[PDB]
Amino acid sequence: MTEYKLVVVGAGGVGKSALTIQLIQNHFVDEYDPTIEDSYRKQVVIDGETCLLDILDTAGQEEYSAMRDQYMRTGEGFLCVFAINNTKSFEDIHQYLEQIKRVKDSDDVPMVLVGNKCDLAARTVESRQAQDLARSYGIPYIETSAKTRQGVEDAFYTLVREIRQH
Ligand SMILES: Nc1nc2c(ncn2[C@@H]2O[C@H](COP(=O)(O)OP(=O)(O)NP(=O)(O)O)[C@@H](O)[C@H]2O)c(=O)[nH]1
Ligand SMILES: [Mg+2]
Repeated sequence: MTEYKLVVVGAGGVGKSALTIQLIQNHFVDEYDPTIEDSYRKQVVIDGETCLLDILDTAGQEEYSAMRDQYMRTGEGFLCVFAINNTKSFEDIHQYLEQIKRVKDSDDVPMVLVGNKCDLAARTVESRQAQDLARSYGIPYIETSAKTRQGVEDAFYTLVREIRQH
C-alpha cells in the first residue's frame, strides 16, 4: 500500500513527540523525555484508502546537524512545529523551512506549519504572524494541542493530503 514518509521537525520542547504520540497512541505524554530519533509506523485509513504512515520523530537538538540533512533528503512531507507560547521556537522554525528547501532542492515540498500547545493561555505568537510565514512558503498553518487532541489529526492528515495531491 501507499506509504507516506512524514518527518516531524522543530526546536526542542515544542511538542513534536507529544503530537506524534497523541496521533499513534491516543494519549498525552506529560513528562520530560527528549528524543534522539524515533520511528512510528501505523496502518490507517485516510479518505477511504489504506495507507502506511511512516513517521520520523526527530530531535530538536541543534548539534545533530548531519542526521538532519539525511532525514530531510528522504522525507516526503514535513510537519514543522513550533509552540505558540515560545517566540524563540517560532523564529527557529524559519531555519527548518529554509533547510528543507535547500536539501530537497525544491520550493514545493509538502509541509504544514503547526503552532502547538494551543491549550496554553500564555500565547506569545499571534496566529497572523504564523499565517504570513505559511503563506510565504505556500503551505497551510494549523494550530494543535497534543494535550487536548485539538487539531492533531487535522495536522497530520492535511500533510498526507498535501503529499497525495502534490
Ligand atoms: N500544555 C501542553 N504541553 C505540551 C503540549 N505538547 C507538548 N507539551 C509538553 O511540552 C514538553 C515537551 O514535549 P515533547 O513532545 O517532549 O517535545 P519535543 O518537541 O518532542 N522535544 P525534543 O526535541 O527534545 O524531542 C512536555 O512536558 C510535554 O508534555 C501541548 O500541546 N500542550
Ligand atoms: Mg521529542
